[PDB]
Amino acid sequence: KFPRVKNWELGSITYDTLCAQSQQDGPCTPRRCLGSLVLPRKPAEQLLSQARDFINQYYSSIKRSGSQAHEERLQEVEAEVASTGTYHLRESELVFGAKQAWRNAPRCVGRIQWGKLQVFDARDCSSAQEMFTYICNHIKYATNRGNLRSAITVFPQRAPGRGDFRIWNSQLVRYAGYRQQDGSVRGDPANVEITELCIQHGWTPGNGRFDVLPLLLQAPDEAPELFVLPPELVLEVPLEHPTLEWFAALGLRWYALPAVSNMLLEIGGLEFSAAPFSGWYMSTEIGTRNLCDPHRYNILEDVAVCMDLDTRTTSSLWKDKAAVEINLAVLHSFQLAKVTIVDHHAATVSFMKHLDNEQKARGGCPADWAWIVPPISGSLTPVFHQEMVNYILSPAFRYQPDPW
Amino acid sequence: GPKFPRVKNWELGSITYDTLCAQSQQDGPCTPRRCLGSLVLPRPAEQLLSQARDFINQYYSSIKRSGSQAHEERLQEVEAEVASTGTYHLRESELVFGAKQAWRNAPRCVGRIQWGKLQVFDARDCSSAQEMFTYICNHIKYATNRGNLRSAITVFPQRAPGRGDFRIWNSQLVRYAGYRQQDGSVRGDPANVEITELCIQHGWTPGNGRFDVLPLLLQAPDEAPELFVLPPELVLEVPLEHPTLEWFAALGLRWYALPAVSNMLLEIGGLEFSAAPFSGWYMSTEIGTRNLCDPHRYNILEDVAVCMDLDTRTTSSLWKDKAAVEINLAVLHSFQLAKVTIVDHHAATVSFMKHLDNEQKARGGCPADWAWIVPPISGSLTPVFHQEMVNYILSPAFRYQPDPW
Ligand code: HEM
Ligand code: HEM
Ligand SMILES: Cc1cc(N)nc(COC[C@@H]2C[C@@H](OCc3cc(C)cc(N)n3)CN2)c1
Ligand SMILES: Cc1cc(N)nc(COC[C@@H]2C[C@@H](OCc3cc(C)cc(N)n3)CN2)c1
Ligand SMILES: C[C@H](O)[C@H](O)[C@H]1CNc2nc(N)[nH]c(=O)c2N1
Ligand SMILES: C[C@H](O)[C@H](O)[C@H]1CNc2nc(N)[nH]c(=O)c2N1
Ligand SMILES: [Zn+2]
Repeated sequence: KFPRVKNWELGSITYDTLCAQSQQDGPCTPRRCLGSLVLPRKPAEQLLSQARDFINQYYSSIKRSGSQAHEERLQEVEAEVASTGTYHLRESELVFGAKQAWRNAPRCVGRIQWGKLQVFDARDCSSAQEMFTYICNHIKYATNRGNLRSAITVFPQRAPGRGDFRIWNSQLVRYAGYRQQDGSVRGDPANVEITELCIQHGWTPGNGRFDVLPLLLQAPDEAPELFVLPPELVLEVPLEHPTLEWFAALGLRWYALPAVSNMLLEIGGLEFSAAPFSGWYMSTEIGTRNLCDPHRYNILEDVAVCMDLDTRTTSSLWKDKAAVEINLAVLHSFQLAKVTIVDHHAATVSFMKHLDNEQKARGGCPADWAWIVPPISGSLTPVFHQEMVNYILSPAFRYQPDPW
Repeated sequence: GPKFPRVKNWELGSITYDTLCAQSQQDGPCTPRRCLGSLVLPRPAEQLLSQARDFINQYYSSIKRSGSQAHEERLQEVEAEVASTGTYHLRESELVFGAKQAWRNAPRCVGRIQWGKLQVFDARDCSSAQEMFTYICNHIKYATNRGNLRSAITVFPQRAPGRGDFRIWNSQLVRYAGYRQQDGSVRGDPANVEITELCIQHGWTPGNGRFDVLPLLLQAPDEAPELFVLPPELVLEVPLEHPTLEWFAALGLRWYALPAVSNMLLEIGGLEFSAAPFSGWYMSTEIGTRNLCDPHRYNILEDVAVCMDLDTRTTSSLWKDKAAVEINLAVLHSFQLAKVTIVDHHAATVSFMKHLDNEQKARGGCPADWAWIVPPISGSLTPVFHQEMVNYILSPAFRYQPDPW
């Protein structure tokens, strides 16, 4: 019933009682574990239950649980669903759901910050045009000249009649990927499809490796519309190396703001199909995955040749050496440009602190080991040695289909 | 789609479905409500017979004589034997087959491309702790082969009704002492603190180095275990040096050549081999990253970063990453120089991808534990980081088993 959970470095044991609050099945069965899969294979009575449970969550969180205001709020929601099929959240309830969805996210190592989230209410949005204004204000706020501040902006919820509000881009800042005659890619290979969708809805493309993409924003049942982000709003960091001089000449750079924009926010049964959120980068996201993945910018080889390493054989560990400097370069450059970054040691240490905090607060913390453990130097970080239970709690961020 | 797990590689964009998982006869620890895949250890006449029949079925499949007269006579032979004894016995070639299949089935092993090349020593005639020792010594000699390492397993008698087990108390054939100090620290390998203390309690005269090879504690049925010292010439060790950091040799770090797991249970067709030590060759990250750099193992990262002159006061210098890479290069360099088989985490994972593809064609999938397959340094620099994996238990298997004491 309740899983024993051991840290292998310290020999300490806890018991997860929180997982008993899960009400959504993940992918695993007793016959086989599917925990390393990235995606899943994927009614008034049931909306009422999710809503009840979430309002309960809310009033508990403000300690007014059971009181008059709590009863009256449960009545409003019920009366509203029975009549209309749906309901709406109060701004304060929303703010709480957003924080909580972040707190519940098993794949996020940055959760120590969960209580500090600026929530922009954009539920009074009726056009791609308005979406764009809200998106620009979010970016300005979040960026704050390099002093990054966590933020979410919440667009109008999904409804029975109509199409969704959608940001088509997976992130608010993305570099173009250009498919070439010879089938190779200029720019970021991850963004091939979105680059092409932009061109098709009328974008004049560049030809660089680091061209910031426009936004395709979709108001309900309408064609998506194209919006260019003003260049001065997209803070970028040119990459250099503390001791390696040539490195700067590789012309590498990355943007400051990691802002997820294709994920669905679910609160109390209500669904928010456009609810972009941002914090700040952990350097291994840029240094290791975005620049070193073979199906990304794939720069290892370039770098190692520049370092004059023996590229001929795996056992010289040239890949491990190059990766280490590229990560160092990212940290150096962000520090130099006074933009917020966290290294993977600092981040995982504070994740451990968060795990402890959550054990005392809620009796557990849903966590996805494969995603929490950094993509270089796993066992050198404390999370490697930590056993973790993965389950789904609501409020949640979920994946959702692409709108095309 | 088919109703079998869809499995994706996010580097190459390629897709497969694991149908082999259908053959699983045993529940792991996960449920629809929570995944427990990161946990290291999560918590009879008719049962035996049906496990047996299934294994015999596998054997006869594997020789392409499935449904034959020799198949139905073997089945009949097996049930007769249980009917009159409560147990049964494997033919020689059956044990060979099932030992290989147990390796083949091991979700945590990245070295499985090698699974068809296992020397199987049959030691089911063994009858004393002294004889266990001779067998083990022969195993080590053969497996070691002056540094040209060869995979091997030695199989001692299976569990019997009421009669006591054969047990190797040590967790590996080669293990370094861990001495608990008066200041509360540990000299040597802290992983081996309990076994060192049991060795002394059973009459071993301990040393006081960081790298004292432990003696073997060997248990024959219903007997207290007996102590045997390995002759130093049988235990091949590699002194560690670095190709360019001249001072690294001065640290006096060393590791042994032969990784030989001695405390796991080999289960075949319901039969349980409580002593069945097996060995291969190391992947370099086991030594240089885990055994040397784990904070609860040798913990040498700081010391090495100091020697390298790194800024150890700030996480953001990546001093931990830089030192681990060098310790890892030193392991590879030194094994190479000493002509002792070893494989780096790149070569190994590449070959595990080849193995996945072979197994896809051969069996329709491959049970694999992603957290153990991905190496503990440079994870996403290896092709297996990007490969989804399905984890499940197939038999024959190696399982963990309660410590004999
Ligand atoms: C405050 C600084 C933060 C840091 C350092 C951080 C760190 C990370 C990292 C490293 C990942 C894995 C990313 C990847 O591999 O692509 C991640 C995932 C995630 N984070 Fe954060 N995070 C932060 C803030 C936030 C915020 C503000 C939210 C939402 C309000 C959030 C929600 C999520 C979610 C839902 C995922 C899973 C994404 C997915 O499934 O693709 N994080 N976080
Ligand atoms: C041929 C060279 C081999 C290599 C490079 C290799 C590689 C590995 C590695 C790196 C591990 C993880 C070790 C750890 O983190 O504790 C492992 C685990 C394992 N291997 Fe191998 N292996 C090899 C041969 C073998 C052989 C010959 C067998 C048995 C016949 C075997 C069976 C196992 C089992 C059962 C595990 C899991 C052990 C556990 O859960 O503690 N491997 N293998
Ligand atoms: C808030 C935040 C902070 C921070 N430091 N980093 C992030 C990174 O965002 C995570 C994104 C979400 C994931 O993308 C969604 C996705 C899923 C799948 C299956 C495919 C695909 N192309 N894209 C992969 N990385 C987000
Ligand atoms: C055969 C082989 C080759 C190779 N390159 N590497 C290996 C590594 O062996 C795996 C080790 C031994 C295992 O010990 C398991 C164990 C230990 C203890 C103290 C108790 C227990 N129940 N089970 C875990 N990791 C084995
Ligand atoms: C296939 C595997 O699950 C996939 O590569 C995962 C592994 N761990 C990850 N971890 C993080 N943080 N982000 C990722 O994109 C991935 N990818
Ligand atoms: C908690 C976690 O499961 C544990 O640290 C695992 C992670 N992956 C591993 N992988 C291997 N190969 N060996 C190990 O000992 C571990 N330890
Ligand atoms: Zn699972």
